[PDB]
Amino acid sequence: KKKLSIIVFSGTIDKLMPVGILTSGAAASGYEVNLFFTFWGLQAITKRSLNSQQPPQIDKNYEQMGPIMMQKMQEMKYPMWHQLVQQAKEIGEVKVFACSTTMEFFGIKREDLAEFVDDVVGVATFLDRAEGGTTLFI
Amino acid sequence: KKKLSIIVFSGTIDKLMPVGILTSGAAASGYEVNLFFTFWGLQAITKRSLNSQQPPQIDKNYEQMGPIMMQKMQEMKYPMWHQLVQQAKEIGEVKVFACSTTMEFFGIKREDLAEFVDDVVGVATFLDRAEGGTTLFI
Amino acid sequence: KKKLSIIVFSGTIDKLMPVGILTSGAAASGYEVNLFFTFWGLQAITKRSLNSQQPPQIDKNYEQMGPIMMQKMQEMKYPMWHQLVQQAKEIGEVKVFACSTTMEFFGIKREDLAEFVDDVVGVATFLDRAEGGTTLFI
Ligand SMILES: [Cl-]
Repeated sequence: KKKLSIIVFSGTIDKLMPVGILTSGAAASGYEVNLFFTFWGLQAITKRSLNSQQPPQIDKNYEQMGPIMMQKMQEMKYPMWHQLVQQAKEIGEVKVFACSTTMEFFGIKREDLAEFVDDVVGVATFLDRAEGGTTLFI
Repeated sequence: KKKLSIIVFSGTIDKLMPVGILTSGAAASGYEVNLFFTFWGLQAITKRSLNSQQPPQIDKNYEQMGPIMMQKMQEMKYPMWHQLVQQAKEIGEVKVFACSTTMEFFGIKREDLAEFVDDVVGVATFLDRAEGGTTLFI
Repeated sequence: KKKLSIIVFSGTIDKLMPVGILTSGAAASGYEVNLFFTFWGLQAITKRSLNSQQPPQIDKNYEQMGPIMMQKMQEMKYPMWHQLVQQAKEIGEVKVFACSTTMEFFGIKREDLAEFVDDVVGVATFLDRAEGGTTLFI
């Protein structure tokens, strides 16, 4: 069985969209997908971040291009990255993991995380799950 | 035959150079190389971007170090990233793909893309092509 | 024979920490680990950069969150990324490589590199070592 594992390190919207798109497409294709949220990505899956009214953060390197993208996505009614992940779970085999080390660094507790997080694990556990499939660091 | 596949997400010069160097080095070593330009990387392979007279953009995180690099490369007459890719295509087995989803988000049409793009494809296509080789997200 | 290879392109502290954490965890789990420092990551392993008194650089995209992280790490007495890598070498099979191309671009000589660098090699040499294992670009 085909497998895709992604270490979701980044927390800007322009990087979270690819995560959602890859996850959704891979799940639809019948892949096993493993997501490992760490550092800024882990911050992005906290309930506080997900419910924030503040406008999503685009990478400062491409600020000038931000509105074009945001405007064209809302125009297409394109789902948000987290909705893509949750829908993928319903359609295929998708597991969402939170990095335990980052949680200590940012003082994040399990209860602070989105309901769709399946487990809190360390690095080695993710390496073992990623073994043999395609693996990306985003 | 060894294979390298790269998702070229970034569009800053400091990230596009590695793409060129990896492609060139791998192709010369006998690797099959697949490049998938998406988001900012897709912007970078539009004819408009390639022909722009505006100075390449370094990652804002390393601005202070930008000139040192730019100066030392023009001093060595080091080829531009896209020249390295095109030369790699002539030397080895290199395929350049453009992401169809990003093209919709940024209103880019096939005619707007550089001639060296072989095809416009979606995510699953690139997963399929990458399967079994080394795969990187840049 | 489980193996992890990482192309360490980035030079900000928030990206170097994951490199140390991945290396340390992988080595402790019995993985062979290969690190290839290139571009800004290569700069980060020069003796000058390692001995610098200047405060580590966080990604400008997450400046606001920098102090929280630094403060919580020094509070836990969390080792620095390079200490995690050197400790991993002592514990397991970890090899550190420097990118020969970027060394020309930045005018870095072998003597300028940290003693823990095992060899200076080109990109195809490192791809050959990475083949068959999990490979990441950070
Ligand atoms: Cl990667």
